[PDB]
Amino acid sequence: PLKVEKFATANRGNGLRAVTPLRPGELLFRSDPLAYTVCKGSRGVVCDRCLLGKEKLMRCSQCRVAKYCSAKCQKKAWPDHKRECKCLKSCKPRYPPDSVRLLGRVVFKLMDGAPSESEKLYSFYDLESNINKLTEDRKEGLRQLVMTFQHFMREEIQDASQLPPAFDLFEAFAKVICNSFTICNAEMQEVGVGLYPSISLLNHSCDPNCSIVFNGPHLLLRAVRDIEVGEELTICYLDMLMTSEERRKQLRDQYCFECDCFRCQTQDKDADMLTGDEQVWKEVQESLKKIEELKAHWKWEQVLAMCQAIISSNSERLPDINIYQLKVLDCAMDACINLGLLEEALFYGTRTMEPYRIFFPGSHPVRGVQVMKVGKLQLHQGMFPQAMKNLRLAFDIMRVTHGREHSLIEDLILLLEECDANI
Ligand SMILES: CCCOC(=O)N1CCN(C(=O)c2ccc3ccc(-c4ccc(C5(N)CC5)cc4)nc3c2)C[C@H]1C
Ligand SMILES: C[S@@+](CC[C@H](N)C(=O)[O-])C[C@H]1O[C@@H](n2cnc3c(N)ncnc32)[C@H](O)[C@@H]1O
Ligand SMILES: [Zn+2]
Ligand SMILES: [Zn+2]
Ligand SMILES: [Zn+2]
Repeated sequence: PLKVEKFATANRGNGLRAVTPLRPGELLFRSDPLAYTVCKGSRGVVCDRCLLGKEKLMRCSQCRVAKYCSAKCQKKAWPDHKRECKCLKSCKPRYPPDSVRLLGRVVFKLMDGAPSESEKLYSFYDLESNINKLTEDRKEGLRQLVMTFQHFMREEIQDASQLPPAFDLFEAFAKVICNSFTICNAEMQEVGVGLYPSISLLNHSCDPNCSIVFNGPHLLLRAVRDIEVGEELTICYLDMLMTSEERRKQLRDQYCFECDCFRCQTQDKDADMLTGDEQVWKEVQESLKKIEELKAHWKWEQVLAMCQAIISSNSERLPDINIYQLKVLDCAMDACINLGLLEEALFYGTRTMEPYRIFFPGSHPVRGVQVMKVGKLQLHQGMFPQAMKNLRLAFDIMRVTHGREHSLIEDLILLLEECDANI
């Protein structure tokens, strides 16, 4: 019995709205992908199937493109890789765009799969394509993707009857553009892209009453606010660490609407997150493009080197609430942890905390995970009372954002127990 339902909104397409009133932390919907794949950066770094990291993955000897956690995980993936394998074989060496791999998976799934649980509320067919709002520049890229797709699937897809009835690839890529989910791991790094057609009913709010979490490819939708009956459910499409001007551009370019929520109307927090000297945080914003790029490929030592040159720059420095400064910190903390530099990690981590509290209000899973990592590092260097309070704050957030159904909450429980026993 669903707590949520599909409904037609006055001015934002087809919405989700609560059938029963809801409490924060309440599980509202859960779903596996209609189709999904690994992102370009994490190819060969994570298992194609469960998206988990390992030092040595196996690989498909047919393709040699997809790689795997294990025999189990390679063989379970086979039924939805097998028509895709033939395509990237003969496309050796030219790996296709993520969106092109994703659409390939959709077409296979829609041709050869039983109807998916992912289309229960809303189907791929029903997805918004925002086509009467696309700019001529966006459309040019769309047909570039169509031809990219065509070349890419040529040995598996030749004609229209190898597709769904009246399937329009140009229309499909348009849907993909404004409905794709960036799948992130437990530690909150992007490890994939996927589609979840029922979850795509949720419209954006720059201050939402719902959130979504990824547990591998599995997505859980929870309420993060009190919700009453008939109220539309919202999620933030976007990184919390953006100014309203940055949200405006991204909402225009990717999702084709203007947002006139209260936070955009008042440039809420904009001034705070651009404190410090303009020239300085623009360099750092420029540099962050490489830094975030290196991170997308898990090149951790190269990440840390760049980050230190900013955080301990001889030249002028930025306040930690500067979002681009704050972002460097996040990248540096994650780098140290995956480099085993735990003291240096905690140091960046603890600095992020008061700014994170400000920019991730209520219960946000990015915060919960950060606070747990901070508690994790304090626990280990033996700082029990501070860690236990942090692991307790982390739990207060993640109970709302992750829940029993999410496995990371089970790990957080282990950490609470151990530190509490230590005390
Ligand atoms: C329906 C189509 C429109 O909806 C969407 O496209 N959505 C739904 C909302 N969704 C997020 O919830 C999202 C999902 C996965 C994440 C993974 C990592 C981090 C993340 C990790 C670290 C940081 C920082 N180091 C800066 C703090 C920031 C974010 N965020 C993530 C946030 C984005 C996208 C899936
Ligand atoms: C993932 S979908 C949300 C479901 C969509 N309304 C539908 O009917 O299929 C993204 C699209 O919904 C619309 N949308 C989403 N959030 C919005 C908002 N806050 N205001 C106006 N339109 C919005 C935009 O057309 C956007 O491209
Ligand atoms: Zn293969
Ligand atoms: Zn796996
Ligand atoms: Zn807004």
